[PDB]
Formats: sequence, C-alpha cells, structure tokens
Amino acid sequence: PQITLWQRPLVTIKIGGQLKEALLDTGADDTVLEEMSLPGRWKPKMIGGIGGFIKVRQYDQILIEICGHKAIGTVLVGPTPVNIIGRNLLTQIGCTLNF
Amino acid sequence: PQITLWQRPLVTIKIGGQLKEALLDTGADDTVLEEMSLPGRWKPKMIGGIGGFIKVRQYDQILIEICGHKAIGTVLVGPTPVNIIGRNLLTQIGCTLNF
Ligand SMILES: COC(=O)N[C@H](C(=O)NN(CCC[C@@](O)(Cc1ccccc1)C(=O)N[C@H]1c2ccccc2C[C@H]1O)Cc1ccc(Br)cc1)C(C)(C)C
Repeated sequence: PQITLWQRPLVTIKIGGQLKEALLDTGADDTVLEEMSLPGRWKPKMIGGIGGFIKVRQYDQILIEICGHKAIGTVLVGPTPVNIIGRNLLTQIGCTLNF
Repeated sequence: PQITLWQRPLVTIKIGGQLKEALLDTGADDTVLEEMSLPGRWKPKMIGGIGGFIKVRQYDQILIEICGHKAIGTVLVGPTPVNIIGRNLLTQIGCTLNF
C-alpha cells in the first residue's frame, strides 16, 4: 500500500502472538518495542536517539508480521516511548521512500 | 526518486546557502538540525525522542532544499545526534512510504 506522512505512519504488527501498534521509522536503524516477553536468548544493548541512550534487550531471529507482510529479524525490547519498526524490518517487507 | 532502506536514507539538503547531510525520517514529526545560525526570532520547544527530551530553538518559514526539492517551513536547531528531516518537510516534497 501507499502510506502518506500527513500523520504519523502507524501500523499494526503481530509479534509473539500479540497485536500492537508501531511506527514505520525510516530514521531508525533498529526495531525497538516497549517492554514485552520474547522467546529465545537475548543480550543487552544500548541504543541512542534524540535525548540520549537507553538500555534494551536484543532478541535475534524473531518472526513478525507487518500489515500482512511476514519477515524475520532482530527485535529490541526496552523503555522506548513508542513502538518503532526500523529499517532492519522495513527492508524485508519491501518498503521504500518515494517522492 | 525511490529510496530503499538497506542503508540510512541520507540525502543532501541546502539551507542558508550551505549543503548539509540529513536523514529522511518518517518517524520524526519535526525537522531538527545541528547547531547553526538562522535569521529572525525563535521560540522555545521541547522535542521528545528515545532518550528523552531536548530543548531546541524553533525558527519558522525557513527556506530549505531537500534532494533538490524546495520547501519553506519550520526548522528546529539544537543538540540533535544527526540532522533529521521530519514529516513537516517530507509532506512538502510529496514523500510517501510504499510496499
Ligand atoms: C542507532 O541509532 C538509531 O537509528 N536510533 C533510532 C533513532 O533514535 N534515530 N534518530 C531518528 C529519530 C527517531 C524518532 O523518530 C523515534 C520516535 C518517534 C516517535 C515518538 C518517539 C520517538 C524520534 O526521536 N522522533 C522525534 C523527533 C525527531 C526530530 C524532531 C521532532 C521529533 C519528535 C519525535 O517524532 C536518529 C538517530 C539518533 C541517535 C543516533 Br546515535 C543515530 C541516529 C532508534 C532505534 C533509537 C529508534
């Protein structure tokens, strides 16, 4: 589909059996979601944004579904103000910027 | 043009007669650039991101070129980690997300 930017580009994602609202963020290297449980191993990571850095948990090879499009990749979990879908997953669903 | 997201969507912008590199950011509501001088008066603004909030100076009706596309709008200046082109200007150049 084609999503305009008149409003924040929020979409529904399915992950870990839960449905959540997330922001398609072309300026985000990674994907980070608010506190939640995920299966498998994880390792700590520090990520920076405007405002400074926060500590998150990194889970690899996680299945996710964005607008019906399936993909797999690394998902970060931590004290983020909003759920963010980063480029690591946007590429997998074939998302591009056009103008 | 169509921009894929395998790499950061960094483009060249022109403001105050100078060229700078900036990140096309669909997750950012506003546009914030690293410290620089701009004309006119400014108003205070707090912008929140992943690590919290930062104080910035808000300049309105500023001329800025993005990938050759001319725009005139609000530009924030402050201690941002990278120059960010937000939706306020992405909408002016007619940018959309597609997949
Ligand atoms: C590895 O680094 C990364 O990729 N980090 C990402 C990141 O922060 N990228 N920055 C883009 C900004 C991302 C963001 O859209 C997220 C966001 C959206 C909506 C609500 C809250 C937060 C945001 O902060 N938006 C705010 C904003 C920005 C400008 C003007 C007005 C506003 C209001 C908000 O919309 C750029 C960057 C920062 C630090 C570093 Br070292 C490098 C690059 C990550 C993975 C942490 C999300």
